[PDB]
Amino acid sequence: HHHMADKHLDTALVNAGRRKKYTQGSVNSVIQRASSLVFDTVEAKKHATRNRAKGELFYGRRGTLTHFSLQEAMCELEGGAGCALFPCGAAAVANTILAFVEQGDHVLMTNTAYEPSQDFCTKILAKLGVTTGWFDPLIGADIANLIQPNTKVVFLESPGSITMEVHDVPAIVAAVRRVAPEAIIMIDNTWAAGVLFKALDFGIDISIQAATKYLIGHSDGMIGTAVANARCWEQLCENAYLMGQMIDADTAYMTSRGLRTLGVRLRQHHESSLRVAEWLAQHPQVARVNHPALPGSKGHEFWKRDFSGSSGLFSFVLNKRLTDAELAAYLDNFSLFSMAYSWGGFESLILANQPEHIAAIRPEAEVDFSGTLIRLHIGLENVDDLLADLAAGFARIV
Amino acid sequence: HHHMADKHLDTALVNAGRRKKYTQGSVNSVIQRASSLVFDTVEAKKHATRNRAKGELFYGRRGTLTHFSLQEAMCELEGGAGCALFPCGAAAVANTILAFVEQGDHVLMTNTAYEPSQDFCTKILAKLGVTTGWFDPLIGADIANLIQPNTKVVFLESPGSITMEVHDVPAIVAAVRRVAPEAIIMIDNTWAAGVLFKALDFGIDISIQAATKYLIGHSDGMIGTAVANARCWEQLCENAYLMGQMIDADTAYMTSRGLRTLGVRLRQHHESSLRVAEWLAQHPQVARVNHPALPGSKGHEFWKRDFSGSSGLFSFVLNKRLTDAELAAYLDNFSLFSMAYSWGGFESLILANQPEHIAAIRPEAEVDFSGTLIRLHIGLENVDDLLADLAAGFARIV
Amino acid sequence: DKHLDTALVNAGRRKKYTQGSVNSVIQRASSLVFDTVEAKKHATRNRAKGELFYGRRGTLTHFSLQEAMCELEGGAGCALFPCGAAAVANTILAFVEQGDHVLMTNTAYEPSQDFCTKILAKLGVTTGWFDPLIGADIANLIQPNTKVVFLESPGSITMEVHDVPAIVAAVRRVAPEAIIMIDNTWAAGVLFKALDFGIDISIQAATKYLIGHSDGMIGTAVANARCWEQLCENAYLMGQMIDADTAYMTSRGLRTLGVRLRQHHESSLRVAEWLAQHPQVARVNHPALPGSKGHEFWKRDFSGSSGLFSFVLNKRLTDAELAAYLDNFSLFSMAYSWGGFESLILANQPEHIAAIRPEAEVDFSGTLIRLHIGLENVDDLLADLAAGFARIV
Amino acid sequence: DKHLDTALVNAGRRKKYTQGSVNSVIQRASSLVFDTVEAKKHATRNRAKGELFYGRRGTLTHFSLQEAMCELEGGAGCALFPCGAAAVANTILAFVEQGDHVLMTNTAYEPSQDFCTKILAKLGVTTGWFDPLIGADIANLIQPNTKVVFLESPGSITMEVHDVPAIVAAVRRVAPEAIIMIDNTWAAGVLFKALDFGIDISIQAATKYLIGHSDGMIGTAVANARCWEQLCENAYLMGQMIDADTAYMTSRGLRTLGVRLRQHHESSLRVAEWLAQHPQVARVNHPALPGSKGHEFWKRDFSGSSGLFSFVLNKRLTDAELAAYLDNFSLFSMAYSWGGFESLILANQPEHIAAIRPEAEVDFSGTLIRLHIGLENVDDLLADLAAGFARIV
Ligand SMILES: *Cc1c(COP(=O)(O)O)cnc(C)c1O
Ligand SMILES: *Cc1c(COP(=O)(O)O)cnc(C)c1O
Ligand SMILES: *Cc1c(COP(=O)(O)O)cnc(C)c1O
Ligand SMILES: *Cc1c(COP(=O)(O)O)cnc(C)c1O
Ligand SMILES: [Cl-]
Ligand SMILES: [Cl-]
Ligand SMILES: [Cl-]
Ligand SMILES: [Cl-]
Ligand SMILES: [Cl-]
Ligand SMILES: [Cl-]
Ligand SMILES: [Cl-]
Ligand SMILES: [Cl-]
Ligand SMILES: [Mg+2]
Ligand SMILES: [Mg+2]
Ligand SMILES: [Mg+2]
Ligand SMILES: [Mg+2]
Repeated sequence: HHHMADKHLDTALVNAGRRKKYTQGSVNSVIQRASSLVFDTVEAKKHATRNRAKGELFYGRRGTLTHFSLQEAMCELEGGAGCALFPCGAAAVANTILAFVEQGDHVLMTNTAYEPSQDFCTKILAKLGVTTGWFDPLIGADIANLIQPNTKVVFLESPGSITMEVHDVPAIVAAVRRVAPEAIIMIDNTWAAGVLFKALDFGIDISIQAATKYLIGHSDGMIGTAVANARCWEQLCENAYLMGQMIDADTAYMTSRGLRTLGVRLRQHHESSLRVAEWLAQHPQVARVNHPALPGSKGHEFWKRDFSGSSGLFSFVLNKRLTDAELAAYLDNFSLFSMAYSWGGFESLILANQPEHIAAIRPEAEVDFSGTLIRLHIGLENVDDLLADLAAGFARIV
Repeated sequence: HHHMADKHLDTALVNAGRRKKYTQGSVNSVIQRASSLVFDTVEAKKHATRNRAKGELFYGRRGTLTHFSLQEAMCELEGGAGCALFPCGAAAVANTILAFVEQGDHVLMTNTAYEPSQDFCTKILAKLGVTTGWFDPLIGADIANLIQPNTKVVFLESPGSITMEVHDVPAIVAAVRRVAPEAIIMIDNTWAAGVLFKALDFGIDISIQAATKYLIGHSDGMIGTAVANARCWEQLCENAYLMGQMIDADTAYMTSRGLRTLGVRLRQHHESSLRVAEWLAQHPQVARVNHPALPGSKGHEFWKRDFSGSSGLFSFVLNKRLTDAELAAYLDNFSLFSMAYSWGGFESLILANQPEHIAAIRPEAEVDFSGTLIRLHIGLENVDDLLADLAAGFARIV
Repeated sequence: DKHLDTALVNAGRRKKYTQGSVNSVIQRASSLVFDTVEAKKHATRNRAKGELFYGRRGTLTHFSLQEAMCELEGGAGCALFPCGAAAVANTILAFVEQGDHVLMTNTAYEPSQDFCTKILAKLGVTTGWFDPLIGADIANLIQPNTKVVFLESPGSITMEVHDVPAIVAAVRRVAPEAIIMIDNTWAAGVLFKALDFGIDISIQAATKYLIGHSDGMIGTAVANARCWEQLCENAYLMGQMIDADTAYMTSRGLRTLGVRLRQHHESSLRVAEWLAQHPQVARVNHPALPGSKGHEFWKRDFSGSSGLFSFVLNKRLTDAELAAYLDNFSLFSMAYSWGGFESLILANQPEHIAAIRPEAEVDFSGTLIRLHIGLENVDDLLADLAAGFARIV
Repeated sequence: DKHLDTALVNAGRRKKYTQGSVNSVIQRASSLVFDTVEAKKHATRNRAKGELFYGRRGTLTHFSLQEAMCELEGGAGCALFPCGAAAVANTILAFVEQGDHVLMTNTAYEPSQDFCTKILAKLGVTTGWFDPLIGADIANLIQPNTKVVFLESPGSITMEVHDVPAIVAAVRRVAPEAIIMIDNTWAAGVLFKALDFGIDISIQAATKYLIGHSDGMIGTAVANARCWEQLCENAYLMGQMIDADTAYMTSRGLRTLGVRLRQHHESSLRVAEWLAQHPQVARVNHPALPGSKGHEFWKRDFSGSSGLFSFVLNKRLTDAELAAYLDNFSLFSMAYSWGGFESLILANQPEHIAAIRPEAEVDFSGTLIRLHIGLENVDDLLADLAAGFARIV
């Protein structure tokens, strides 16, 4: 809930979810693959039915021991009453929002939300009678003026996608609660991996992650999670279940397994990405660095107050708009950074966007820069090698 | 499309989807686990973007080589233009219907639809402005009188869940097309495993399966599929994608692998379940047998005309309503049949329902029986042992 | 057994291992955690008796497979290995010492021979060979230092079926303490009940029919009570184990082994009968085909056939003819291994067979074609074979 | 190397194996399909050189791991095994024949000793032992038939660090053709660059730090150019391989090996320093701790430490005291193995150590506690240890 992580977080990451009933003697939970779950007697079936959302084996779509172990781990780490599981982050966002809306409702979403989240609202929700309005990520307490009589969901994403703006969550939450005390406040907390920003301790109701990113941590598994408080858990659980949302047991196991190294990984991503950001900030070919941990970045003071650390994803703006030829010369010839979507793994990644491309995914807003934007994921490689790779890139476009 | 399977179906099941680009030298496709997919150059990224729904590697949520292989296999076997993948059958049903509706639309669903499919309509669609009407499975050509000006989707399930009624699909499709030529006709084709009833050859637009059942075939993996014709594919693909629907690469691999034994498995399930059904039909403690392949069962003549075989799931009605004590004595003491939900695996399963329980999931209808209903899945055990197990059960309740 | 299909579906599936699912859980582990010193003492005492102790001894997943294999093949224990070749090499090694002698059928799988001639020989263990139809005359080849008699029925590639009752009885008359072993992969351990015939250890490349899908490798060795502890402890000293996931997939393969084998039998016998009438075929080696070597023993001693067999062409094909033949099949694929759902094809020149037939000569001079008959439509497979014949006629 | 972290992230990741993903594909196979006779001939010629041929030689997934291991440990080839004990047993077996002699450190992992005394001995291969600090004096133990010198640094349990340069130089003076091998598991193959010191083969239980999560078992042996072909072919004749999925998980473990090891080093040295000041501790065996046996060689020859070490209590605990101590830890768990994210604890009575110290005597009489220091908060681990001390004070 503040700038210092729990003195026990690393111990919690190692131990979360690892109860004997799930591990059965191994260090990690067993992998129980199942659709059918067998009842020995009618009485056992009746008991399982009553407890089918409470961790008694009932049916594979409700979960096996492997899912229960992960759910317990996520609830412990994010401080929630329940954790719903999904095939990926985009499914978690879409189905968590859908669980709390109906015809006539209004959603208020940050204009820096991940593009698939925006597209779910404009292309799916709208045709189902749910409207979406937008807010600047630094709106703070002034979000109160945007809350409508039918506003049901306020959707935060801090830091923002691509441009990395950090919300003032305490100011936003206080303003929402003044006007609409029972609104459902949700956050896409993927960048913090759910642990660098303790969303539920700030009065957010549901913390959603693309567990694909830092929880899996190796670029090889896709999964979404949504951890809800006690007020919102049953509605989330049952409405996600009605949409058939689940993850396979093996990916659940790999997510639990990813948690165990999340501390050592995040500490490296923080150290390395802050070093790269500080270097870029001094570079003559860089106009702006968007890194939550870097002084001067948008919302940095809220990151410093409200987060316990940084991950490895950030962006910067070049001192000019690259031509198509320069973009190819720059991006095609990196040695260590690879061009790909996603982030959160062990490898460093790079992508580029022109300002007007970002403006097109900033609803009701324009961008305040004119140079080409570069988004970096800083992996686990030696930082001096990453710096040399970036320096060679600068020399190709100077 | 008729009573004789393709003389090449077993060869197709062995070979479907197994192209060198996916197998890379092994018999089976490779398992490619990925969120990030790497582009060597800007030009490669642009090409992948253009082809991101056409089998070029782009992003893990669109698929890896493993998904592409399964999609090709399903399109070949079910005769479709594309195959969308989902975390389970219930997600396939919910998201395929959702892909084709918006506020003000009407869905017309068989009253024997799988209960989660009904619950999606009444508990999710209704609050989003989409209404649902119901029809008796033997309505045939008279469904024309139920089509409303706003009817957009007609949802079939043949045989029906639990009670096993077989639709007259040719009569239903012809009537729908007379009134509403551009309606979206969908079927839950899980019982036929997509191959015993060639839905798209009958003018159905989308064939949905709980691939969990016979395609996986071993009770240990959950996955949904939806194979669409060319008219409906792009809308299904893009709207499922906006809801984040996908399956993990490993389950995709296991589904492809399940296809390879689907022929030998189904032939055994057919032989054994028909033998058990014929025996039950002669039994003094049995009032009715609901097996599509058994003469006298509801819609049997449509099964014989339109299907190329049977799977192993069916039900029967006892000569009396069991008391709770009798239900326990019966179900708790089977040696080979196990009590569990799901079906389609190698093991035989048993469940029971009282008539009023079934009536509660027959919208706008009553049931026409008063005895306890028993649903059997006939697995791969020796049929004479299964018969002995059923006979011992009868002796416990006589 | 009128109950084999029921046994295949249920073998190894006990609540201790399944924990509510149909299949065993997959327990991945090196470390296995003891709650207390008392618990560790109990696990130590029972570390080879199915109590969790250490990943190399097994997890719940391995125990479930071991129980399944012991039930199906009628043994006291089942050792697990990374592949069939490891099972053969380490099972033999477990029972020999310097100065011992091994008697092995000359139709044994080539890697099994190479283990004997290239590993055992440098460790002071000699190997002699016998014709697969030797029957009771094997007693004349038994030496005072012969410790192991190694059978393989049907034989590799050429498919000769031993007279196991005659061999066993002769061995027991002369060297009752000998360890009799069989590579029982072709029968999947279930079409020939090796331990019921007085064989001590039944070894399989579970890679083949038990896995059943060409996508996993694993060896098994099921031993009677007399030989189990020596097999288990010596294999363990060599570090032999299989991973938990492959153990799970082997248990899972058992569940369809009946339906698969019945189709392999039906389809392969049809193909063999057709080949046996074909003008371009010189000989068919199928145990289930009347006239094949040892067929009378197959009919008496086996409960069915699998899908692997071979035939001899009318000529020793040149490289050019072999390419025209093999390169252009549509359904049969060129690969090693067998036992899966796909049909496969492999050629062996008769001279290369002679080279893996120690102290024997082959009685054929044409190219030998080994077929694995998979789950494709049999008429399509026959058409593929016919098109191949037309490319070489 | 100032580039080790970059190498760990990138090793083995070539487009041929990754096919567009970040990690290698998982190719599960026994059968590998040849399109043509020409293709099969090329695969046969190159069946040990990274062309797809047969599942036992490897698939793309194995090849990627093999390239990663060869890059990281600087070798010509890497053989893969079902576990570390199989790697040790089969790597030694690959280079000995009847009449040969093995010289092994008396601090070797107990299964490695048992392989020598219970397997090799019955095959005509003898084994002698040496103290881990023998240094150049090992030349006096080398016999005309000594074929293998087997090192393990730090030693198992007691953590003594060899003077590898002195041992190697002495061996090369007297028996230049000898095969020098090391079990390099504690260093994860990367904190001690064995092949750069003139050792021929670096063996690991990749189960430990390479997998890194206590959930998979695998052995590796990386050989120089002189020894690779003999290791590769003899291991293959014993059927030694690992499954493709475990190979994938080992490659995947490499990616976090740097961040993991740095934390294991930092945390374990802090714990060791605290124990070294503690009134209830008699001795601390941590290579990175000044005063530990061979520490000067660790400081000179290693680039860091992992998280496994041990200490000796002031007394030989009774069963009752040992239960009060071990049963009630909250974070350290009782288990065998190590190298994962969890902290583990294991006790050894000094007499049981003497029994696995051939031709030596232990110089301590208290109970030895071996700790694996995992990724938990170090202050929590210290508190857990302190509570344990209070239960036995
Ligand atoms: C990547 C991303 C997602 C989407 O998750 P997927 O697993 O790729 O579907 C959701 N939220 C944020 C912030 C993301 O960066
Ligand atoms: C089982 C069932 C489903 C649901 O599939 P899941 O994989 O269990 O989510 C859908 N349709 C039918 C006909 C079913 O029987
Ligand atoms: C295939 C084969 C083996 C070896 O099996 P692998 O797992 O491939 O090493 C052993 N015995 C027989 C009869 C075989 O055909
Ligand atoms: C653990 C151990 C081994 C054996 O590894 P396994 O994979 O468990 O068989 C080998 N060497 C050392 C040093 C070990 O600690
Ligand atoms: Cl409100
Ligand atoms: Cl992205
Ligand atoms: Cl219309
Ligand atoms: Cl069900
Ligand atoms: Cl072969
Ligand atoms: Cl060939
Ligand atoms: Cl250990
Ligand atoms: Cl202990
Ligand atoms: Mg805009
Ligand atoms: Mg009703
Ligand atoms: Mg010969
Ligand atoms: Mg001693």
